Amino acid sequence: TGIIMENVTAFWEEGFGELLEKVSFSHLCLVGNPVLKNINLNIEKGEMLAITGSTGSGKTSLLMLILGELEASEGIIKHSGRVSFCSQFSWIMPGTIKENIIFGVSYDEYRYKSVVKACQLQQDITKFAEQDNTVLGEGGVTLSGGQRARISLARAVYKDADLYLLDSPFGYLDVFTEEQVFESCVCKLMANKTRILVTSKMEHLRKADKILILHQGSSYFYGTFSELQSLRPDFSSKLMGYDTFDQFTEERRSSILTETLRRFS
Ligand SMILES: Nc1ncnc2c1ncn2[C@@H]1O[C@H](COP(=O)(O)OP(=O)(O)NP(=O)(O)O)[C@@H](O)[C@H]1O
Ligand SMILES: [Mg+2]
Repeated sequence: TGIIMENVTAFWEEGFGELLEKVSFSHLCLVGNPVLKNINLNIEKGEMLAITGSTGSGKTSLLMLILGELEASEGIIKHSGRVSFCSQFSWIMPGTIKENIIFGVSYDEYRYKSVVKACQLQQDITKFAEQDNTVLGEGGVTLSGGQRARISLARAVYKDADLYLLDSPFGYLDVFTEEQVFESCVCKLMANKTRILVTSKMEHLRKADKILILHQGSSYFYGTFSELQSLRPDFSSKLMGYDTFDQFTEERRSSILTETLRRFS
């Protein structure tokens, strides 16, 4: 499916804050304040939307909007079909690595092996005596953050859906593995799946079909990467003006983005 939002505004409603947490709110609800205002986007079947912004700009909230956990108080949103969501929090259920990737869905060999390879999990499971039959306890607590995120990503990607929402999978230290995953999974394997990737890496905007930048629940820019360079030259020159920005930590990339957005409103 494709996805369209026309002039969407979404207000803080009671309970939304806890849901964001479970991944003062009552004041935000009493004062009737938007979490997202005048959002517009039009994404074709098979296209990739890259979403970035300052920290706390509404990136996750926009996903919740697509999931229907947040109501569109004004404006129009259209998409059809199953959506698959990979959250910032990487949840792990009791069971093997395989059982986690396949959770609640039926096993298919070609599909599984293909997902496992593209999410770069082979490098991980090969370190284990029982490979992907290795048993994890909930939280998969002795794994690395990147290992948990790749399992969590594989699970969401293995879901058969029309639209994939990937909230910040690529935020950890093993930064070269992340580059392979983005190339192999998001760009190749899912090349023809409609997908939305929340991200603080510039390569992802550069390879994206559409770009949405958020600041203060507002749309700072929407368009192509070419239009971002010409229509937002201050932002672009500053961020493309590092040599290896994407290999900074997620905290640094995010705070640079925040400062640059604060600067050039
Ligand atoms: N744990 C929290 N405590 C207080 N306010 C929160 C919390 N989580 C979310 N919010 C509110 O959520 C609004 C939008 O949050 P959110 O949609 O999670 O933005 P975000 O861009 O995904 N944040 P981040 O992933 O850290 O860069 C913020 O500006 C906050 O007002
Ligand atoms: Mg978020």
